[PDB]
Amino acid sequence: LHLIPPLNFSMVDNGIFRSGFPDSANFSFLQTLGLRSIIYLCPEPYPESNLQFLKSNGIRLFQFGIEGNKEPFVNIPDHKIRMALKVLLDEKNHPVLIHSKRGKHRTGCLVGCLRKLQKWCLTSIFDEYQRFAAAKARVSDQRFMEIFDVSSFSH
Ligand SMILES: O=[P-]([O-])[O-]
Repeated sequence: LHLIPPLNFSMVDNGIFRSGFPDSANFSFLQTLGLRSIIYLCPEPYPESNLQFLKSNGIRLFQFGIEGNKEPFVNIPDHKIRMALKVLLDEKNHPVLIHSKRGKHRTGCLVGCLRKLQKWCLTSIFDEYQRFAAAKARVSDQRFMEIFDVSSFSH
């Protein structure tokens, strides 16, 4: 028993995964997914370890750096989530891993906005968000999803 999925790893949909920050102990597991892309939601530069992994596996890195904030001073930037959604919705980029640091807040908001585009009721989106965020669930993340306007992605 030798494969180690990254922190808070899950399959979201066909070709879409979510996690926290992968380390070298997770690389043999991530190889089994045949990733084409990573959507990385933190502003910090990617470590050399991770860069060598992407190069060796032909994985494209999309970075939309969202600053970590604490409640009640959270300000999730709409523009970054929408740039990440544009990448996520293009099947040419699949399989894709979405990750942040913990895979709960930034990752949770992006997945919740995908669920809204997939026409899930808000209570079902919030339930999935809360399952990953657990004791760190933020009302501000769920409020962001509540008011997210799908109009410009509806097509
Ligand atoms: O690192 P994250 O849970 O936004």
